[PDB]
Amino acid sequence: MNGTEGPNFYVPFSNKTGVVRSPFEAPQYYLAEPWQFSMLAAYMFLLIMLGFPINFLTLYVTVQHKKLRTPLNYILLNLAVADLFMVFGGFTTTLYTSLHGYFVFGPTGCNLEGFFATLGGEIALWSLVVLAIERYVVVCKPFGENHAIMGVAFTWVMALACAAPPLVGWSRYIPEGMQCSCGIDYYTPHEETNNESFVIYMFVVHFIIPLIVIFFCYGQLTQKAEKEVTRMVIIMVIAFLICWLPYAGVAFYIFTHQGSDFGPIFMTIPAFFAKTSAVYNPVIYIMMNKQFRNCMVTTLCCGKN
Amino acid sequence: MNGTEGPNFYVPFSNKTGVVRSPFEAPQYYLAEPWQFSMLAAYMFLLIMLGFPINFLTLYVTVQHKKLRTPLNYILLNLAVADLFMVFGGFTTTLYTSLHGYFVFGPTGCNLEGFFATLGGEIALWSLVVLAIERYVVVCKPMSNFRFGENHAIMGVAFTWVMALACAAPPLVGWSRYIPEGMQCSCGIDYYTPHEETNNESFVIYMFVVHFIIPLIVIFFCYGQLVFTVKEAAASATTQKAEKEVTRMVIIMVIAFLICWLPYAGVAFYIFTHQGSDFGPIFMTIPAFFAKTSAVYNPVIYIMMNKQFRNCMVTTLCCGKNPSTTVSKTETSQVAPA
Ligand SMILES: *[C@@H]1O[C@H](CO)[C@@H](O[C@@H]2O[C@H](CO)[C@@H](O[C@@H]3O[C@H](CO)[C@@H](O)[C@H](O)[C@@H]3O)[C@H](O)[C@H]2NC(C)=O)[C@H](O)[C@H]1NC(C)=O
Ligand SMILES: *[C@@H]1O[C@H](CO)[C@@H](O[C@@H]2O[C@H](CO)[C@@H](O)[C@H](O)[C@H]2NC(C)=O)[C@H](O)[C@H]1NC(C)=O
Ligand SMILES: *[C@@H]1O[C@H](CO)[C@@H](O[C@@H]2O[C@H](CO)[C@@H](O)[C@H](O)[C@H]2NC(C)=O)[C@H](O)[C@H]1NC(C)=O
Ligand SMILES: *[C@@H]1O[C@H](CO)[C@@H](O[C@@H]2O[C@H](CO)[C@@H](O)[C@H](O)[C@H]2NC(C)=O)[C@H](O)[C@H]1NC(C)=O
Ligand SMILES: *C/C=C(C)/C=C\C=C(C)\C=C\C1=C(C)CCCC1(C)C
Ligand SMILES: *C/C=C(C)/C=C\C=C(C)\C=C\C1=C(C)CCCC1(C)C
Ligand SMILES: [Hg+2]
Ligand SMILES: [Hg+2]
Ligand SMILES: [Hg+2]
Ligand SMILES: [Hg+2]
Ligand SMILES: [Hg+2]
Ligand SMILES: [Hg+2]
Ligand SMILES: [Zn+2]
Ligand SMILES: [Zn+2]
Ligand SMILES: [Zn+2]
Ligand SMILES: [Zn+2]
Repeated sequence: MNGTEGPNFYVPFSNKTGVVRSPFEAPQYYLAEPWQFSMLAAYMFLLIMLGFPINFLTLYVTVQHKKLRTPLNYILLNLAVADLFMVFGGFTTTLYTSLHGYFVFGPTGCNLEGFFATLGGEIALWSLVVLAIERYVVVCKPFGENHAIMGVAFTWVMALACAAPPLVGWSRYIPEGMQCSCGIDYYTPHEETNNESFVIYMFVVHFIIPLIVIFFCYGQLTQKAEKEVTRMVIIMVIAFLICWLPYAGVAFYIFTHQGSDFGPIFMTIPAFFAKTSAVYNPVIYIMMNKQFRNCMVTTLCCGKN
Repeated sequence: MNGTEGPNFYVPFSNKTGVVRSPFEAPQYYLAEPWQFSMLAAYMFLLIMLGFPINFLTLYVTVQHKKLRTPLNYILLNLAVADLFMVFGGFTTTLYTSLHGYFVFGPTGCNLEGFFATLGGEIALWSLVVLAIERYVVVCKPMSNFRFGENHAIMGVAFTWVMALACAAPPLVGWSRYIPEGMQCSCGIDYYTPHEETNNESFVIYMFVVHFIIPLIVIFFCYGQLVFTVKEAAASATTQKAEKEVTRMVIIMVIAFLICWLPYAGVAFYIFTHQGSDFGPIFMTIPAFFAKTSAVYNPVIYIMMNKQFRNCMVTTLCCGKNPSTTVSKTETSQVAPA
C-alpha cells in the first residue's frame, strides 16, 4: 500500500518498513526530518504573533471608531474575529503539534485544528459573498447596522454548515501531509461516515457555487469613492483564491485519486500556506482604504492625525 | 556619472535628467514606483508588529522567571533588548521614511535608522562569539573543573555591547558615516564614495576585518573544535543531551545569521570595491531590508528549540499554571545547588 490507513488516520507512507506509527501516538519524524517540523512550528509561531495583533487591532479600531460602520467595515470586523478564532482555536494546536511531530493533543486537537481553519476560510469565502452582492447593489445599483449584521450572521451560518458536520458525523477531520494539520477526509471513502458524499457537497455548496456567485456578480459590472472599496473587494477575492486554490486543488486531486502514491510534503504546502488566510485580509485593509488606514493611525497616536 | 553624489549621499541614479533629488529633501519616487515604497512601509510595519511582542515577551519572560539565568538565557535577553532598540530606535524611522519616500527627519533620521540596525546586527554577531566560546568551555572538554556563573554572562553581554558600539558608534563621530541606500529608505555605512576626509576607505576595511571575518573565524574555528564530540547530530536541564540541544541551537543561530547578513554583507562589499559603478536602487534595498528580519528571528528560534524557555512563556502567558528541570520563577523556583 502506497499509504497506511488507521481507523481514524491516513499516513502518506508505506508501512512496508514497519515504521509507520499513528499521528496520534508517536511523532511522524519518519516522514520528514526534525528540522522541517520545527520550521513549521516557527511559521506557526509567526502566524500567531502577527495574526493576533493585526486582527485584534482591526477589531479594536472598528469597535472604537464611531464612524466606521460600512458593510465592508462589518465584514472586515467579522474576518478579524474569525481570524482570531483561527489563531487561538486552531493555530494554538497546530503550533504544539509540529513541536511534537504529531497530534499530542489527540483528536480533540485535530478537530480544533480543522474546525477553526475551515470555519476560517469558509467565513472568508462567505464574507466575500456578502461583499460581492453589496457591490452589485451600490455600484450596479438595482444596509448598515441592519443588513450587514445579517450577512455577518449568514457567513457564520453558511461557514458553520461546512466546518461543523465533520465534528458530529458527516466526514471527519483527519491529519494531512506531515500529519500536522487536519482537514476534510479526502483520503478515504469510510463507508461509515461517507465523506465521499460530503466532499461532493462541500466542493459544490461551499466552494464552486459561492465562487460563481462572486463571479457573475462581478461579470455583471462619494460616487467616485466606491471604486476603491470595489478595488479592495476585488483584491480580497483574488488573495483568497491564492490561499485556497493551491489547497482546494490538491485536496480534490486526492479525493478523486484516493490511493495514489503522493508524499507528505505534497499537501503540507498548499495547506500550511493557506493559513495566511488568518493574516492576509487585515493587510489589504490598511493598504487600500484611506478611511481605516487613517482611523487606525488615530487609534495609535491617540488623536494626532 | 552613473550616480548623483551629494555631500551627504549617493543616489544610485543618473542626474543627466536633473530628476535626482537629495534623499533628505524629497521622495525618491523617480527611483522606482510609489507602490514599491508602499510595500517597504507595509513590510516595516509588519516587522515592527512582530519584533516588538516577540522580543518584548521574550524579555518579560526572562526577568519574571528568577532561575532562567544561564549564559544562554542571558545572552538571549540581550538580543530581545537590542531587537526592541531596533524596533524603536531604527525601525520607527525606517517606516516613516518609506511612508514619505525619503528621510524626512534628515541625517539624524538616517543615523538612527542606520545606527540601530548596525548595533543590533553587531550585538548579534558578538553574542555568537560569547556563545561560541560558552559552547567550547562546556562541550569540547575544556578548563579542568570550571562552570559559568551569572557574572561571566554579564561580561559577555557587556563585551558584546562594547564590540557592537565599537563598530556602530564611529560613523556618528566622524569615522565613515551613515548614508541612505537602495531606494533611499535604509541607511548604512558609506561604501559608495571615497570621501577621503571622514576616512571612508579606512573604516570599511576595519569593520569587515574586526567586525565580520574575525568573529566568524573564531565562531567557525570553535565549531570546528566542537566536532570532537557534537558532530552535527542532536536527535532542557534534564540530562546528558540537555547541552546537545543548546549546542545544536547555538549552531543554528549562526546559520540564520549568515542567511540574514551574508546577502547584505556580500552586496555591500561589492559596492566598496566597484564604487561609481552602475547599480540600481533595488540592488541594495532587498538585502538591507531582508536583513531587518534580524530584529525578529532570534527569539523565534529560542521559543522553538529551548524546551525550558518555551514552557516558560507558556507559563507566563497562562498566568502561572500550565496544563525539564523547573526554572520559571513559576513552579518550585527554589534553589537546588550544593
Ligand atoms: C506499521 O507496521 C508495523 C509492523 O512492523 C506495526 O508494528 C506494530 O506497531 C504497533 C503500534 O503501531 C505496536 O503495538 C504496541 O507495541 C508496544 C510495544 O512495542 C506496546 O507497548 C503497545 O501497547 C502496543 O501493543 C506493535 O508492537 C508493532 N508490532 C511490530 C510488527 O513491531 C505498526 O502497528 C504499523 N503501524 C500502523 C498502526 O499503521
Ligand atoms: C499506488 O500508487 C500508484 C501511483 O499513483 C498507483 O498506480 C497508478 O494507478 C492508476 C489507476 O488508479 C493508473 O492509471 C496509473 O497508471 C498507475 N500509475 C503507475 C503505478 O504507473 C497504484 O494504483 C497505487 N496502488 C494502490 C494502493 O492502489
Ligand atoms: C540634478 O540636476 C538638476 C539640474 O538643475 C539640479 O536641480 C537644481 O537643484 C537646485 C538645488 O537643489 C535647485 O535649487 C534648483 O532649482 C534646481 N534647478 C532647476 C530649477 O532645474 C539637481 O539639484 C541635481 N540633482 C541633485 C540634487 O544632485
Ligand atoms: C559608470 O558605470 C560604468 C558601468 O557600470 C563604469 O564602467 C565600468 O568600467 C569597467 C572597467 O574595467 C568595465 O569593465 C565595466 O564594463 C564597466 N561597468 C561594469 C563594472 O560592469 C564606469 O566606471 C562608471 N563611471 C563612473 C566613473 O562613475
Ligand atoms: C491548515 C488547515 C486546513 C487547511 C484545514 C482545512 C481546510 C478546509 C476544510 C477548507 C475548505 C475550503 C475553503 C476554506 C475555501 C475553498 C474551498 C475549500 C473547500 C477547499
Ligand atoms: C536596514 C538597515 C541596515 C541593515 C543598516 C546597516 C547595516 C550594517 C552596517 C551591517 C553591518 C554588518 C553586520 C551587522 C554583520 C555582518 C557584517 C556587516 C558589516 C555587513
Ligand atoms: Hg461584484
Ligand atoms: Hg493568501
Ligand atoms: Hg476616523
Ligand atoms: Hg562552538
Ligand atoms: Hg534572517
Ligand atoms: Hg520553565
Ligand atoms: Zn473507522
Ligand atoms: Zn472516491
Ligand atoms: Zn574608494
Ligand atoms: Zn513542549
